[PDB]
Amino acid sequence: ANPLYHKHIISINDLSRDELELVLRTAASLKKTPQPELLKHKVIASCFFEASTRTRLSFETSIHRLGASVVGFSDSTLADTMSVISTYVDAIVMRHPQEGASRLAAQFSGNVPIVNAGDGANQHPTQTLLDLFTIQETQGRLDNINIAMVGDLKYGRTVHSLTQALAKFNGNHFFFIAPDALAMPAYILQMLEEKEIEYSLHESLEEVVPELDILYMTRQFILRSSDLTGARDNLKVLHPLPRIDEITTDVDKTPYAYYFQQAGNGIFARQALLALVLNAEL
Amino acid sequence: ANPLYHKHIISINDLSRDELELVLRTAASLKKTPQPELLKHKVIASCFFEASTRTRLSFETSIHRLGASVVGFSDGETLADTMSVISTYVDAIVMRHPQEGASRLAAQFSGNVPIVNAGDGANQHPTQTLLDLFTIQETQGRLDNINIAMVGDLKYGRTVHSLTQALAKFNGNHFFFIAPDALAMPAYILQMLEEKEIEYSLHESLEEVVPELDILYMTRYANVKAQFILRSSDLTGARDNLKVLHPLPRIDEITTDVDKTPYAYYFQQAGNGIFARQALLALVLNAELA
Amino acid sequence: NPLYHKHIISINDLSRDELELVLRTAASLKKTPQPELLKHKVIASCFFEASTRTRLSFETSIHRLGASVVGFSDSGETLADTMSVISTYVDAIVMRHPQEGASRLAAQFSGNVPIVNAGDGANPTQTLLDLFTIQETQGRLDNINIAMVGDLKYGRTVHSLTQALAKFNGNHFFFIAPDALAMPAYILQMLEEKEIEYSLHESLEEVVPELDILYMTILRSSDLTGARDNLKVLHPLPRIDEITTDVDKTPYAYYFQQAGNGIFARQALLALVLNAE
Repeated sequence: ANPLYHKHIISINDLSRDELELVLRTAASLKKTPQPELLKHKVIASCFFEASTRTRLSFETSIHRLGASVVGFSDSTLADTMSVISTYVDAIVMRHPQEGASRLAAQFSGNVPIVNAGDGANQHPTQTLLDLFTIQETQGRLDNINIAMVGDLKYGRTVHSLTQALAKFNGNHFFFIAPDALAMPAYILQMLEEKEIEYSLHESLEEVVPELDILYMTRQFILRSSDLTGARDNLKVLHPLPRIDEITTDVDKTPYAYYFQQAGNGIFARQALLALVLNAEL
Repeated sequence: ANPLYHKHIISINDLSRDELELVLRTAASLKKTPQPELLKHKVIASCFFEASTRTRLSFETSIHRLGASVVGFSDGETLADTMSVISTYVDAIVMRHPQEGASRLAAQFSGNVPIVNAGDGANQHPTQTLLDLFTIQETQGRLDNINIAMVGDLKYGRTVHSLTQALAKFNGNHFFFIAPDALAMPAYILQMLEEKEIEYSLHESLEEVVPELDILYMTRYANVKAQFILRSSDLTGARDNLKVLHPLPRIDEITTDVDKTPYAYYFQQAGNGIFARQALLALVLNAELA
Repeated sequence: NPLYHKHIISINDLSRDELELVLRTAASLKKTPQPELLKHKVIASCFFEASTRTRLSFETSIHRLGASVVGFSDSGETLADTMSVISTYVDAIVMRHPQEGASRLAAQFSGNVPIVNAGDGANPTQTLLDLFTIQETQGRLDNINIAMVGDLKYGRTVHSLTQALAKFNGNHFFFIAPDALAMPAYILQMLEEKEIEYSLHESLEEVVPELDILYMTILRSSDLTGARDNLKVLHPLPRIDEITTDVDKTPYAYYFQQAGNGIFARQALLALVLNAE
């Protein structure tokens, strides 16, 4: 069996480097050549105790694209609830407001795997996976990358996980651009230091745009098209979404915008995971 | 190569008479011979930004009847941005929004992922008009030479206006407008009818014209309800072919005793939404349709 | 088949023969699934009142037969007009509504589209799941010794299951409930008229050795010390304190399997309603 078979996917950290690369190869394959019947006859529950239209739609589309059916709730004793649901369905995609809830479901779901679509505000494994997949797709690699992370690096959910994931690769250089009150926390700088991974701090984008392979904008530090003069041809601008004012609309039609394509990649990342946890061979 | 392939469907007034007849011929064909695998392997987003259960269920049913999957929501970020993301996911988008205009939204997207307007901020609801048209055509055999009355609020319901505009692309139609003064069909509609030399007349009551009607279209205050409600007694002296239509819901405009008459066709009309909406989805997503 | 295009308003309206057909069908679908039986069918799931467990079970059942689902999970136009419209869209309607008699009202306006009642007002298809489970495990629905424990007064679950089992032969009911929560006199009257044996008790041990089935609605594993080998403990759920978690460990534990059996019992109902054979 592939190593993820009937494995609960709760945290991105619970995947080894080998496991990430597997998911990513699988996602690339599915994007290139769809398998509309891979999960035929499977029924997957979409349990969004917490509403999250964007993530739910992505997961449901992923499930349908693999030929499986979806039953669920789009908004709201868990132990027993999951002990019952798990008697009906082949997998459970869960989103819940309290961190630890997905793991709890997992303690009771038996051989039915739980795929976490978000557990509290920080743990979002498929967001990290789609971020990684997008960097891989656009740059051809996850090593030797110049990546900037801009905005709120203190309460930025997706950005801590992303940094930790990329830190497992070789030769990356992180450029952290944030207000002092919202700097990337110390424990993250600490691990980068201990892994001998290069990072640098800058007051703004202007000065480092020429160096970047990826500009990751978090939810003055607003990005506008004018700021992208001198960019590398391979530069991609990412944002986990939604954006409000941090990326002006004029960026959208430059060759560097890739936030919508990045969201679109969520389908492949999520299909790959569903495929791997439900099919022993692949 | 069909003219609606990879085209957004936003306002019914954007379709020519030829395009309207294509949609209707396609709807009639799907009513007679379903094609449950036509959109096999397609995923269609059902994006309802306000609850609109009847219209949403009709669209989702239509999608399934063609063999496609449905993803959606049945009830901040710009709408453009929401659709930019969803457009990367799905093959087509059904969109209902109580505030935003479907026209502005659609102008920003190519029709490679067609957007079908299920009702927007400007009150454009093209598939309501299509199903009304299909219902007149299938019960009367034609969309020309129809005597049609529109009764109730003719000022503020856009769907009665769009139906009038669409019917005015055909010949020999006679419109009977029955409304209180405060709710008169607008002058912008009457001027168009005169320009085209389309006959219309105003009446204070339904009872004056029932005998000559082919279609009685009832629209969706104490005085107004009081004297414009339709009862089965009102239908004595009617043509055999008369059909009573209503976009729904009817609360008080049509008494339940009309439901058993041979003329009641508002539920069948609603059922015709399935074929009109299937036809549209079929046409925007398939170049060739045989 | 006798349930073809019939409305299923009440499991209690079904005869012994019809119950047995639903149960044979259920057993057949559990053993050998028919994932395309209802291919190209569209079924409405109209949950006016939310009931997540029941709705998910019905929707899963629908997808397991290859049919599509449209509907709503919760939610002035008459119910009559709403159903007059929905019945023009779909092939069958599963509905749950807070008004007593809603599904029967709906059935008056749905033409030839069958209505399956998932619960009107004071509510249940739970009785089918219960029957199927007893049959599956006990190999029969006749000569069964069954104990119902808890609140027998307001427990419409036990009422409908008692009514259902009373359609079978030689069943023996052991009613265990607080004095004030007694199985109502009108139910006992029905058993007495049918010459169906029942007995009243104050406690659950002391009867365990005689049971084929123990139906809960205060148990512990210690209580089933001298249980019969074929015994099964059942509970419709959602449980709270009635059954302890150490009973989940026991080998007579069958409430989750019972719950999982909803899929087959509900698929069976829908298959029979929508297919001649």
